[PDB]
Amino acid sequence: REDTPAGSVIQYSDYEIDYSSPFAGGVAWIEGEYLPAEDAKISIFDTGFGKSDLTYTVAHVWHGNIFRLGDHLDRLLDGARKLRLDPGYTKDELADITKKCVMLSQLRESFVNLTITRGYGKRPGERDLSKLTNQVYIYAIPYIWAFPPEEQIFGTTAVVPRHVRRAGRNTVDPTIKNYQWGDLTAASFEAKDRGAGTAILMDADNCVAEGPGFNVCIVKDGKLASPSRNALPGITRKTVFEIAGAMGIEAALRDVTSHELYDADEIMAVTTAGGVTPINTLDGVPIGDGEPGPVTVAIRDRFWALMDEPGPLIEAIQ
Amino acid sequence: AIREDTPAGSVIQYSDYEIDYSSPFAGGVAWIEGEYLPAEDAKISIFDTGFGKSDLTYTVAHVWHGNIFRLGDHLDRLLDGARKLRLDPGYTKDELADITKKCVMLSQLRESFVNLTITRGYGKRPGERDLSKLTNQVYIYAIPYIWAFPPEEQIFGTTAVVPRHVRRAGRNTVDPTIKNYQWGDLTAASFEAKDRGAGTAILMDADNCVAEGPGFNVCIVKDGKLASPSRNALPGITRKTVFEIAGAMGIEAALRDVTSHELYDADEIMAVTTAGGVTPINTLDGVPIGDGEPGPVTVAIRDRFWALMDEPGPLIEAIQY
Amino acid sequence: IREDTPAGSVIQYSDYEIDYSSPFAGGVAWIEGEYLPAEDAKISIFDTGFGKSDLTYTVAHVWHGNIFRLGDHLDRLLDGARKLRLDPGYTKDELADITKKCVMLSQLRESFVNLTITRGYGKRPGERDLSKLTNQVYIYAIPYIWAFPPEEQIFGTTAVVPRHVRRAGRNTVDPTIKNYQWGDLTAASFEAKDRGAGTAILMDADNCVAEGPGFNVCIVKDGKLASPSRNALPGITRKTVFEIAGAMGIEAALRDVTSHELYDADEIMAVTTAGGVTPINTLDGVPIGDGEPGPVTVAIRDRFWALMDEPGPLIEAIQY
Amino acid sequence: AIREDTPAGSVIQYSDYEIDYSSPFAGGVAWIEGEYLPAEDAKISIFDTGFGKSDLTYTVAHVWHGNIFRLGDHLDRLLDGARKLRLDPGYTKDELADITKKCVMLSQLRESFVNLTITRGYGKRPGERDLSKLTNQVYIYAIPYIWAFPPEEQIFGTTAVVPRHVRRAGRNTVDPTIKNYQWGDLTAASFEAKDRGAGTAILMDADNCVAEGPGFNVCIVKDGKLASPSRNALPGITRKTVFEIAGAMGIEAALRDVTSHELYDADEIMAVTTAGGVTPINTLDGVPIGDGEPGPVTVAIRDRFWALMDEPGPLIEAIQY
Repeated sequence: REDTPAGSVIQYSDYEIDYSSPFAGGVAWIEGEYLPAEDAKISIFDTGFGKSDLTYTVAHVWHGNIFRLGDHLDRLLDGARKLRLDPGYTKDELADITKKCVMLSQLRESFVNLTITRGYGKRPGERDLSKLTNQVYIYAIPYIWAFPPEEQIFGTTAVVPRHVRRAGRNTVDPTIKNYQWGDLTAASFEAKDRGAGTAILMDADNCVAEGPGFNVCIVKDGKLASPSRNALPGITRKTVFEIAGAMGIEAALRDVTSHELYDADEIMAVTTAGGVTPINTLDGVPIGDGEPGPVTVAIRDRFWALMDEPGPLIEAIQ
Repeated sequence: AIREDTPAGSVIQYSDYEIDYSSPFAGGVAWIEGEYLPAEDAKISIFDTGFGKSDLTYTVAHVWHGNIFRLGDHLDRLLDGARKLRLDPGYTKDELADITKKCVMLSQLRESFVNLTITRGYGKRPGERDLSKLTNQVYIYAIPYIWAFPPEEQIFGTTAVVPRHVRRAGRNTVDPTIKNYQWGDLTAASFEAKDRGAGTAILMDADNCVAEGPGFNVCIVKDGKLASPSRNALPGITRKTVFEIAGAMGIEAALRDVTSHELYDADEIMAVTTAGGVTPINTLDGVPIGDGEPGPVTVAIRDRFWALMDEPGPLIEAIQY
Repeated sequence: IREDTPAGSVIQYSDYEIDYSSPFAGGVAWIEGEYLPAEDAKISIFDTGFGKSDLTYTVAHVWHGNIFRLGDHLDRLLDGARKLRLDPGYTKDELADITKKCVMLSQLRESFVNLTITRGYGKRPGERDLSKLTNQVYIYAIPYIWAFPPEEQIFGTTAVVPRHVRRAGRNTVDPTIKNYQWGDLTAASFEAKDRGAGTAILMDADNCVAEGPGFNVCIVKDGKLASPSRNALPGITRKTVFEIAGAMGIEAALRDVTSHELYDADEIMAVTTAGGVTPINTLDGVPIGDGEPGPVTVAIRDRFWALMDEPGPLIEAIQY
Repeated sequence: AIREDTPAGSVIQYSDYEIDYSSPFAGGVAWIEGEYLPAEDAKISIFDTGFGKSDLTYTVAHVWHGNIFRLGDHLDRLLDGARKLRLDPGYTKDELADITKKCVMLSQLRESFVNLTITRGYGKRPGERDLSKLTNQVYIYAIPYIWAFPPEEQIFGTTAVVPRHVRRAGRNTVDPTIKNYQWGDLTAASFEAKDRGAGTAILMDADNCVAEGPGFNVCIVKDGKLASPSRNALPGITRKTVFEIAGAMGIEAALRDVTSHELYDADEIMAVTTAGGVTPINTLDGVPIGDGEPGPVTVAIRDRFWALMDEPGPLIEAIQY
């Protein structure tokens, strides 16, 4: 755990881990073996390294509840299929290994990763895709924040990069979650150099794409919009649209132009790693009053209440 | 296997020799977290952000008849990319040279694919957020020779398509001017080439200018002058060598935009990379270039390239086995 | 003027005689508030609609003496004018009245009708200050222009995806506002003609379908229709096609259509004011379906032509 | 109408002369369908596909102190672009030169903006579709001098922004390497620069490389070397002149990609164009370039460029009035 704002909707669990188990605090599952995370190593010759030839997903565990594991496995497996990767495990088999990683970890708040790689052959530097055995790697480790708890509650700041744009769907395709962060990293660097929390990247046509590890939603005239084309089909975004529909807020996946981002009444980053993050400022200009907007507060607070409501989560049997 | 067939009497012949397999380094070495290891033992932390974020750069050098080719030039390119990415190898050029050559020496390979990678690395604990807290890692390996195109295709040529569905990432995205493992577009291009029954793909950039192929630079010949893309392409050391050879032969060679029209109107196309050298491209979208057979400039430059690997000079250093 | 159309096809010109005693007979232009015979129609070389192509326009057709969806065209024309910061200085109902008088005076029952709004010119040639330019409205009704010959409307045309050209994106020369800036379209048409094809289907920056030289592209896949949403003119023919599809129980979506989905389509059609709905039989020489007009394309095209003879809100008969 | 204020003692000064208005050509001449007309009277067919399709190319030459600048180069670039578009002017270079110089003479203007346009034209029928059936048209005019930037800004400099919402059309769309009237992107950029209270816009291409501005090339100076975009930009005659001027001063000048990083980090930025020459850019996105005053290479190149309008030589030719 770490500090969250007092009385805010984000609070870690009160519990102590039994460290007599060497799995305590973090677990990896690799080449069919459960390992302490600090022991988790892969072949340097996995073409998931050499070619970043792989897809992944991340799911969070909050108050011992893993959130939308099924929706996560469905997007993982659909992406795997598109890349011609084969986990060699069923959805239900991967669910049980994931859940057992969390259980061994004893973590009630956990960042959880499933990665499917093209893998390695019998020989180092085997090139025939046909001779490479695809690898599944899973791990469960302490909760990770794209933005700190206090920014979740009080908001962060963004810039649109001067020097970077998002890779297009016809290049390094962002519609399949991948580890190819060349643009996303350069954009994070540009945001830190300019003293800003994060970056919102544009596509080739000056429509919003996404940010380094999150989707973007804007609110204008009480209506929500998130980019349809050059962005990951996020599960936090999916959750946010379900929330909005329940609240009677119109929510469209469509092209959001550069004009629309700069003219927004609210902007938010949505992601598995910390949920809903208000963006108070864009290029050093406040959005609305420069404090988290009211649709972003309502959806963020609703998001975190979901994590204690039996329904679309499952308690880890710790 | 330390060897495979090459066309009999061609300019491509592996070395005749025997590896002493009592040594456990025999046939492949990796240098990981300061330790020499048999290639097959070689593992990195899954929490290296060179995996999780492909936050790294690298170079590939080849060894042919016991000679490492242009190691100086590959360490210059590697460390300049590393500096642009704000990576620090924590080793000097001269130190990385010695560690590379000891990998080859220990492997006993006379023909070798050599990789130097520099990753952003990991922190004290897994998924460290703060970049300032990640320790950059360098990995080096020397394994048996890898061919971007088979020996047979080096001599008889390959075929190529321009993808219907794919383009090269631009320098303002995942920047191709810094060697990287971010191959999403290159893997896609390769699949589309394979589905279309072709040897390979030649990717266009956003402006319908030639970029490069999956693991190689493209050079064209038109009316006896040679050209290769300047923008959305790795500054290849093979391409640098090709330009030097053209220059010596009195052939004009230019780094400039090659338009889609220029690719399609070319008298010769060739692929050039460390991993196999100079590959003639006979056809493009099922239309013969020249006569459908390797071009005269391609052949002369390729044969000179392979002659370079046996000539005492500044481009090669003999591994002291 | 009229043209051979296939015998018994849904496309037939009117049978009628023009009175060539009137100098307006066969083609009218409305320029600087004066009605002229098409052939006398001239604009200042110094109109920045020329030297900058700083303008928007629309095209409506007249078929069997009925002008089709003039209100929709005026709405799109004026919506674009406002986004280019142009002022026609005439209301919708005024332009509607001028347009209908152009056709009446032409006596054409089958007509290509242009409305252009340019930034215009100042008191001097070469005026710099955009604010000192008087915006111009130009309107003509001339004989019917075919984006594809009547024969091709009935029996289909052939398409290529250009090797050398892409559609200008919405952040450059914006295709979502009808314009005369055809550099890409003209390039794409030359490449199609050089490759012996009927026309070109252009991609955008991301390998999504944009549109063709003067038309929207619709695909059919597994009985469902789709048409690009981003780098494409919001076509009024496309709009009719969607309305028809809806009434037929055919699902129809404005969305991204990938290069994949174009090459894998069960049907491809072009849709434009200048000739309606054209089957695309072949793409880069490969048959689409059986290489003859697809079933959904035929049903929708034949419906589209029937709309031009049915009393109702989409047509208005010209009072000759 | 024929002169406006220039800064006193500046290198930019209009000529002292009186025009005889007993000529109907005095102060503006157009040549349209083989007839000389007063500018005021110059009209084209609304059915010219140079209008309805902007299917055309053109060039602009300036006259200064009764001298027309590089008319030969302008005719070469015009005719090259017309052949690329499969336009045929129906006149030779020397015939176009004779008519151009005769427009300037009938104008009586010593300072003049001179436009040659070649259009695809019209057929016998309004709205002919077959390009084979269209008669290519030539339109030439000579009107009073036109300033992309006012004289004051030529001497004391202007301010630029990079657009937030607009990019230059690439060479594979509406090609900027062939001078054209298709200003959709450039007009939107000017409107964004005006809304942002800035002198002008410098547009980027798809790869975040500098393209050009609305009606001008961009040059940057860095560590005393000059660079100007090679790809998505008109090969400008002013830029050509600046590069010749740069070389005669011992300043290195490259046509190459200028990244977004190079533009923002420039020691000097200048706009170069036929309509007013070399304009210093003092500020980019409100950030001063150098000391926020015209740069030393900018000033030296500009002052030399205006001296070229008086020196007898191959760059200028006296109009016989």
